[PDB]
Amino acid sequence: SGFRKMAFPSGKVEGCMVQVTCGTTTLNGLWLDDTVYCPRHVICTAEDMLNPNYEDLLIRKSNHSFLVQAGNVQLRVIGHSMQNCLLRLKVDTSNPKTPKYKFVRIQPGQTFSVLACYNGSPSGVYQCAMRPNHTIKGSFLNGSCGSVGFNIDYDCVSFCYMHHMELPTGVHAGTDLEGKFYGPFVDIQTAQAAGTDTTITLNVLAWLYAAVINGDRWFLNRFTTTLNDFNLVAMKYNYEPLTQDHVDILGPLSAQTGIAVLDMCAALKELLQNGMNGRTILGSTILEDEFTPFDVVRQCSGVTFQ
Amino acid sequence: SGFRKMAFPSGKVEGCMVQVTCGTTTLNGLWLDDTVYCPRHVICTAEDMLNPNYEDLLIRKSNHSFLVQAGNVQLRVIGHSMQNCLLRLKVDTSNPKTPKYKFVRIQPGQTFSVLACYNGSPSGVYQCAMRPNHTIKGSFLNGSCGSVGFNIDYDCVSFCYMHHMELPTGVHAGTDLEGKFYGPFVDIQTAQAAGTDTTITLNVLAWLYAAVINGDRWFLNRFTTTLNDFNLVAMKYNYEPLTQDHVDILGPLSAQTGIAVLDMCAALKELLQNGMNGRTILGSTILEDEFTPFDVVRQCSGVTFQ
Ligand SMILES: O=C[C@H](Cc1cnc[nH]1)NC[C@@H]1C[C@H]2CCCC[C@@H]2CN1C(=O)c1ccc(Br)cc1
Ligand SMILES: O=C[C@H](Cc1cnc[nH]1)NC[C@@H]1C[C@H]2CCCC[C@@H]2CN1C(=O)c1ccc(Br)cc1
Repeated sequence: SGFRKMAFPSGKVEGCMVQVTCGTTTLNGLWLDDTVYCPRHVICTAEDMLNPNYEDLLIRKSNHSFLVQAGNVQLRVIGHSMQNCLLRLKVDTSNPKTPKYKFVRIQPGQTFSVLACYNGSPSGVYQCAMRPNHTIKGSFLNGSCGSVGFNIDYDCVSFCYMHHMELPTGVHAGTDLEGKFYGPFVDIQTAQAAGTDTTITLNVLAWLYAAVINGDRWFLNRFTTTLNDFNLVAMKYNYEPLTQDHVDILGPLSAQTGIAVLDMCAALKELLQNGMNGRTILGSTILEDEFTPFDVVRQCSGVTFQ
Repeated sequence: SGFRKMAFPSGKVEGCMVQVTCGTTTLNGLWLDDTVYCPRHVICTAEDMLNPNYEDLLIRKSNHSFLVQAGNVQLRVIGHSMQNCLLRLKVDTSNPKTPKYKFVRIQPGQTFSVLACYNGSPSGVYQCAMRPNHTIKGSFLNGSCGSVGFNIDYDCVSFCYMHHMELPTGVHAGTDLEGKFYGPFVDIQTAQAAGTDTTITLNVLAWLYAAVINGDRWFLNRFTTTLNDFNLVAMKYNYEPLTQDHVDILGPLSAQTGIAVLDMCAALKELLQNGMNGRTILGSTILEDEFTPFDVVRQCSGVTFQ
């Protein structure tokens, strides 16, 4: 019992973290097999990053330019290409740690685990969600670039994020491990803003189900809604419309509580229109959206305590 | 920027996690050197556990009774003994992933990372606090026994907790790695309650400092307080007495933000009295007491925004 945002255990990813230096700039890299990936902006000076031409800047650098450290040990760089925003550095040694893995591009509303690093040295692990505006509300300082986000299924790590930058709001942006940004964001030090964000409805519902399972039933009503009419309402309040797939993903929490998905939708519609005063849910005034249907199912499982 | 619950990288601990079976019971063990530690209650049948004498239960058993596995591999047990709550099973192999480690008894108010496992397999890591009433608000399911709690400094893992049971209220109880329970609990399947909990005042103040460091200030005021008039308010809201030793500890954060400890108490005293007016601090609507000063310093920048 008990509800906690959890991170996947970070050990398999820790064995791939390395340090990468080009000039006076150091940041982290991900060493899989005989390749190290890092953000390409590592090759930029303060003047370059304003308006960089990365093919131009890359053609200047040589394998030497890059110092790659795995602990104390030095790693000869024997090659360099560039994929989108990322550098692919071939190195003289193949990482004996490297885990069964894959690169997956995460979807808005999904969660993952971030291993915050500094100077190739892991500092901590935290939970996260990809926002619908394609940023994350992470925790990162200068030096964090190249830190990665991931999920583990079985023994296989699905890498989904590499950190590149902080926006002026104080949120974070980066890429998938094929270097293609989440969002409109570019790797240039220039005013860029987070777009208007949306609440993740799927996760708010899962939370309402957690709340019911977690000893609470005050929000619930007998009012009837269609998916359509719920969705019109969700949007005027900046909630994600609920898709058909979302209805399905909530199926198990519906069976467990016997509150039909649409009825929980009618619950949430009442909360958006009327507010929730002076009432709390799971001890929170506001609605939580970064806890997933999956998280709620796992933690509750498996008996009906009642 | 940002602020998050944030656990230590779990890798060093993941390489010590094993499975211990006695009869039809499976739980987790901690493998250091030649030694595996798990909860002693692994011996117990259903009848035994209501009113169990553990010295007798153990005297009947042999090294053969206990199956320990590390991954696929079997580890032969060649010794066994009871230290307090936990068994020490000696095995014919020395864990080559053994990290520099030590064993510490954690003090109410401090935090640690929990590496939740099932069948010797790590599934999640999250941060917890030892509550003043000596019970942790964790997230554990059946099978999670033997999962441990820990902090890391440099190389060294300080293990502070091993999980034994969930109380009726849904909170969790366990021991240290000497096997002495935290709190008044015993290892028998009977309902046990904890004492009345208290909010950790030192931690709330560190968390308020964290908010300010991240640029959030609405709750500050020009007021100040005496320490004593502040403590007079703590007691009303069931917060813990603040002491001068506790005040000293906030000295670094006070300097960084330029907000005197006694002024932050005024801020808090106002919050407790007037509430929040549907506002949030670091995205929470409730005053957060499971971040230590150390937790704040480690994760926040050493310079303030503005
Ligand atoms: O790890 C790097 C950080 C990550 C971070 C910091 N806080 C949260 N996350 N990001 C580096 C930033 C942004 C990046 C944007 C694209 C072009 C290159 C810049 C480069 N950065 C520097 O601040 C920057 C780098 C070098 C000089 Br000399 C002057 C300025
Ligand atoms: O992993 C173990 C769990 C941990 C947990 C479960 N939910 C959250 N955390 N705790 C084991 C419990 C409590 C323990 C108390 C001391 C004596 C032995 C019991 C044994 N347990 C069983 O429920 C129990 C086990 C076997 C039989 Br057959 C009947 C009852």
